[PDB]
Amino acid sequence: AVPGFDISHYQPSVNYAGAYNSGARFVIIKATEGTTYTDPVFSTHYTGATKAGLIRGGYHFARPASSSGSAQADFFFKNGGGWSADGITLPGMLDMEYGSTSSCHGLSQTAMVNWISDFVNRYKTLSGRYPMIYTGYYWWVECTGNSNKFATTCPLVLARYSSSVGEIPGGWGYQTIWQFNDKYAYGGDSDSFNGSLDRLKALAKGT
Repeated sequence: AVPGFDISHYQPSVNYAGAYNSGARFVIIKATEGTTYTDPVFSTHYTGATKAGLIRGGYHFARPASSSGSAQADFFFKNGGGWSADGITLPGMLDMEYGSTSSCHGLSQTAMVNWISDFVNRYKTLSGRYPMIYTGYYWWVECTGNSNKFATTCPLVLARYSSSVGEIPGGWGYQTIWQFNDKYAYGGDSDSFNGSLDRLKALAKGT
């Protein structure tokens, strides 16, 4: 496994080099939310991560009631979700979260799958590759009907704050990344990539 973490403007200051020296090899950084919000610390975190030798990518906090998935993929891509095969860039991550007022943001399971499809496919044409999908197990089960539509295309980032990853939703074989606590020492959440640093480098390169 390879250690990493994820951060946002909730961590205004991060010791990127200390994280690397402690064993972190990647970081996932909030870029955008909905149609209108850019995380003000994105560029600070992305620059610091780069110079410290962390592999890094951005994430988009989905707000499916606010706009189409296509519109949010365009916004993400333009504001930190870009990807190239430079060797140090993760595919962008689509962050599916419980809603402000209801778990599934007022969408039916089929509407939610359609909304994610539009995000995922728009991101693919813009970047060249499918995004990662972040979810918890019960969120995916209730909000998508435990959809398997993305299981062969989008790497799974599975959140479960336990000693074990637990059941894998959606017909994915396995999670690519496990978010296993919300208490990373340098700030933000703790992540673990499933496999070795060479396998992680291959994920970033898109080989």
